[PDB]
Amino acid sequence: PAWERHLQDVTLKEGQTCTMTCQFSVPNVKSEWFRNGRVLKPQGRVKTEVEHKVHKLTIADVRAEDQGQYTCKHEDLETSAELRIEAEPIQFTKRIQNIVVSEHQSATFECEVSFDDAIVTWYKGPTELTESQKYNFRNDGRCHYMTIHNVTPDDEGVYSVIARLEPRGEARSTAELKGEL
Repeated sequence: PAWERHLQDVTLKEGQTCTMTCQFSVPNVKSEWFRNGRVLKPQGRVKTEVEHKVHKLTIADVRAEDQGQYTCKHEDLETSAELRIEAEPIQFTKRIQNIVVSEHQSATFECEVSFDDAIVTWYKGPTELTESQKYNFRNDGRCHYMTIHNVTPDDEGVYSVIARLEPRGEARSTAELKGEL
């Protein structure tokens, strides 16, 4: 009975899944996991696992709120390390892109972001777009949408999107619309 590999230190940032690991001298024997000295209960955002000799914790999409000491135990024998994670700028994993659409039709702007509890807001030049029989919005968790109904000569111009949460580098991207003849 001994840890053959201690818990490893992990540097990351918000908006990423984190797995943290160690290894015991005995196959599949379950460990007691802890964080900030508290019992690390597997509950949706937090998970823990055991293998044929390794032991695991996974935080599905880390928050800066999840940083600190993590610990893994087996009766008398324990190991511990730190998770270090900054507030990154909330940014796009796909980014919005330019569109060419014929005037009778619709134009579907689309993007996707780093982190699961994100909010989105849509724009044309300085003006924010409200849902007004012309600009239609949807979310699919990490993914965001703006459908524009009709693409007139006036509907051309710079559009933008804002990805936003708490005040962590609120990222912004643009895309120009074009009318097809």
